[PDB]
Amino acid sequence: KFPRVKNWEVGSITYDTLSAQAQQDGPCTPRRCLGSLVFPPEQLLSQARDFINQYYSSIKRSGSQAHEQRLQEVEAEVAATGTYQLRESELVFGAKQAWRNAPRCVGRIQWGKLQVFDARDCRSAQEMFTYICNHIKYATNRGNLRSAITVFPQRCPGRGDFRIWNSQLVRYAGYRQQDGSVRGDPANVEITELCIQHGWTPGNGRFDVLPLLLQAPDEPPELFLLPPELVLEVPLEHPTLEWFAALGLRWYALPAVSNMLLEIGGLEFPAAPFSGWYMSTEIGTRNLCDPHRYNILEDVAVCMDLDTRTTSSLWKDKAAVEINVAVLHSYQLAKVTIVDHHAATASFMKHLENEQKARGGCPADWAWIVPPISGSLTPVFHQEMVNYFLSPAFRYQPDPW
Amino acid sequence: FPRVKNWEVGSITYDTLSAQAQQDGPCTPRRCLGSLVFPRAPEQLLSQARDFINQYYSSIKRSGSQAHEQRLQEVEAEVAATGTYQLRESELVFGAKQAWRNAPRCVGRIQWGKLQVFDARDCRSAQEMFTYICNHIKYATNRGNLRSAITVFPQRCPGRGDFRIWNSQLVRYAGYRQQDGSVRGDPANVEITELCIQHGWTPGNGRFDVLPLLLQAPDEPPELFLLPPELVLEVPLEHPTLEWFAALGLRWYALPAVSNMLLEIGGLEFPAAPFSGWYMSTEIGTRNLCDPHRYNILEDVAVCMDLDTRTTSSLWKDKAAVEINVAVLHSYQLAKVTIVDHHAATASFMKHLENEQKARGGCPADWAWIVPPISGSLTPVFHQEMVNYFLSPAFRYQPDPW
Ligand code: HEM
Ligand code: HEM
Ligand SMILES: Cc1cc(N)nc(CCc2cc(CCN)cc(F)c2F)c1
Ligand SMILES: Cc1cc(N)nc(CCc2cc(CCN)cc(F)c2F)c1
Ligand SMILES: C[C@H](O)[C@H](O)[C@H]1CNc2nc(N)[nH]c(=O)c2N1
Ligand SMILES: C[C@H](O)[C@H](O)[C@H]1CNc2nc(N)[nH]c(=O)c2N1
Ligand SMILES: [Cl-]
Ligand SMILES: [Cl-]
Ligand SMILES: [Gd]
Ligand SMILES: [Gd]
Ligand SMILES: [Zn+2]
Repeated sequence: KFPRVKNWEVGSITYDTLSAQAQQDGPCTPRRCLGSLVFPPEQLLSQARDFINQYYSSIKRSGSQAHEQRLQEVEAEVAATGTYQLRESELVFGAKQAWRNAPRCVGRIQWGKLQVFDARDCRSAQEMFTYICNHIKYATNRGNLRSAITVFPQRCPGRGDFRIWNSQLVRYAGYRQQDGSVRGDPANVEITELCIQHGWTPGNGRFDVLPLLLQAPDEPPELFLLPPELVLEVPLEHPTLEWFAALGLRWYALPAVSNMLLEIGGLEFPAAPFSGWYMSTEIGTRNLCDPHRYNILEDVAVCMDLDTRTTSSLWKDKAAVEINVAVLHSYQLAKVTIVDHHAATASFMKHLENEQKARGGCPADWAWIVPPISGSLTPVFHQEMVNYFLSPAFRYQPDPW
Repeated sequence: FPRVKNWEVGSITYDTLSAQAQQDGPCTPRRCLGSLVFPRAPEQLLSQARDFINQYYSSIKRSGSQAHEQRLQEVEAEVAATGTYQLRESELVFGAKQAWRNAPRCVGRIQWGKLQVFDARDCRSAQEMFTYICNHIKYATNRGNLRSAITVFPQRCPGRGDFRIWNSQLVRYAGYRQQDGSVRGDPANVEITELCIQHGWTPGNGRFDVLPLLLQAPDEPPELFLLPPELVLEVPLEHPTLEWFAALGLRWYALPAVSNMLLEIGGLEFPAAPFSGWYMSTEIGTRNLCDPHRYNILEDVAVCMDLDTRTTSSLWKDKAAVEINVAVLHSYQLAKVTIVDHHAATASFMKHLENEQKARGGCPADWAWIVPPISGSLTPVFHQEMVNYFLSPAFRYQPDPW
């Protein structure tokens, strides 16, 4: 009843004992597997107990002293208020642990080096904006990116909620026309039309950095223009394909997810923007080449004079590899931290070994860990993985409308 | 009723067919084991049989008809009398085709209805088994115009051993454990190679030595059978523009013919039912040739291409891999051997999914096996969510009979 997990490259076997702790249930049954699907009062005490018990085992402080103490304060805090506040070190530990537990994240070898800004004493979107702006400039750090999460006030009943309406802190606009097709990023068409609805002058171009829509409790969202010198971007060029620069492609330096809901010890923070640095395939494969994204694949292939007339020339494969090469090269020349999918997945294999010794396994979503190009050329492809929900966690949440 | 989105188009369907998944796999609400390579009594034989006959009679527009209950009645009487029952031939052809239709890890299922079923259930020995097999290889190879085929050897039955083909495929390359602990040839085939040797095969010492067949008649030791070289159509590998690539000496064979899986139809088990189609180029170019635990040529090709193999950010692995795949497609087209690239194959599979959504209300699909091992998000199946489940009839894995 402890899943046997095999690696088919080496032949090594481990058992995932950690899967036994799975709190929230995922989408699969003995009947059918939905692993490939993207989006599958005082029990607050039970989650808060366990998280505090985690915290203290993590500091070699199980069964002693402040463990028992802090158990009481949360007991009394919830008893009196129907909720509780996290000790600063726990909000930090919960942030680091939710990252550690993100099955779909391949960069979790870095989970232990995360900078937590505590924005829990926030009030008004004007405040978030400078909280977000500090994060952005801290995380960006002139291109030497540093993992950062800003945690805005936890949710409480009767009162509203802090939300960033954008999926990320940096998003490119997407506009329809007298023919429907999108100039710019089609993934952001909707938040782009929202930003315009809330009175933003639309740009003309394919890489217009959207403005932020920030939402203090029970107040309508407020447009915020991001300081352009705060938004570090990388114009894309290719080392040997001199014409690639002429395609005018750019991406931003900072992958900063601003629509997910941090959950620690039963507390839900609907606004907790976390950021790290990009793996190159995210930009060069998914963002630029997905058919419903910038969809530049055939354009690059035209410019490389590839045989787009037959699938078997592998023109798609060839052009995609060069786009990724241009992403990597451009980011490295701009001295912006980026990691290629080979380095990233090799570090994740190291992570799995760490976690096997540390916690006896690791929740990992195979479909999202394996890169979107050259999958079987990365060692994670040949690694069986167990996917399950551990707490604390980053969770998906409804669009705040 | 699982809702299933296509992220490239925005499509949404609900897989009503998953509710019919009888046998059960490895996942729970607690944890997903989707990525596991090997997930997994007269009355129960009766209900599998009953369901399959229901299926067969559905397919012939005769559900609930006279002949339907007669067959139901017949099967129960025969399970009562013999403990088992015999498929009619039209049922066997249907069950072989459904088994393919139901195989969740087959991206080539658009072709599931075009399948040549050879009825070898009268097979009597290993020697007759070999002859049926040679004719399978001959028919399917078809001088490089490959045709999908399956040969069904006698079903498992009380009193007698199983027919087994010990080889995992009809065409395998020898893998010799070396002097210095390495492998010469295909490392995936060390075990079967060792077995062949033990059973009297005089080994070679090349990298592409075609294996003899170990063929097991019931209650018999396996028997060694060499394949006539002229029956085994191979493809020397060259690259359309890298001319040094032909000097690698690389080959692959034309016919992918899986021979160690069990065919299950209405509760009956055929532990020997080899089946064959044609390759997708990634199976050869990416997996067979570049897997570190296989031929592992990626670095030697990238070195020959003068790629910068000292840094991973140069994407030398991706680049060498793509030209190995190019080489495979070119070489098979040049040799006039049927081959489908992963873009064509995944696009035809998208049509399979649509046909299957109209026909049955969904399609069992193992996303991690359907999505090709290079250029995954470049193919449409990447952005298609899928519901993986087990339908019968089915091809199942089975333990190696040694
Ligand atoms: C520092 C380097 C990091 C790298 C290279 C990295 C890489 C990735 C990649 C490639 C994904 C794929 C999921 C997708 O494409 O949507 C992912 C998912 C994810 N990562 Fe990481 N990440 C990093 C840092 C972080 C940090 C700091 C956090 C949180 C504290 C985090 C939390 C997550 C979460 C929640 C997901 C799932 C998001 C989703 O499924 O949409 N990551 N990561
Ligand atoms: C005609 C062209 C065909 C194509 C292009 C094709 C393609 C594929 C591919 C690429 C895989 C994954 C293989 C792997 O990585 O292990 C696969 C799996 C499979 N195919 Fe098909 N196939 C074809 C014909 C057939 C036929 C005729 C049958 C049976 C009647 C069949 C049954 C299966 C089964 C059972 C699997 C899963 C077994 C396994 O791969 O572990 N296929 N197919
Ligand atoms: C911190 C971080 C670093 C990184 N390198 N990458 C990510 C994932 C970014 C992301 C992308 C998409 C696009 C569709 N997958 C959806 C998300 F929800 C999401 F968080 C997050
Ligand atoms: C009929 C058929 C056609 C085709 N084009 N391909 C196959 C798959 C061959 C195969 C390969 C491997 C290697 C590891 N995946 C394991 C299997 F179980 C298997 F059946 C079968
Ligand atoms: C349907 C399929 O599961 C979906 O497209 C997933 C697959 N794997 C992924 N992996 C990453 N990293 N990002 C994604 O958006 C997806 N999409
Ligand atoms: C461990 C992992 O499941 C394993 O490497 C799988 C992944 N997906 C695959 N998909 C296909 N088509 N063929 C394979 O051999 C594999 N191998
Ligand atoms: Cl992104
Ligand atoms: Cl193969
Ligand atoms: Gd030109
Ligand atoms: Gd040349
Ligand atoms: Zn599952």
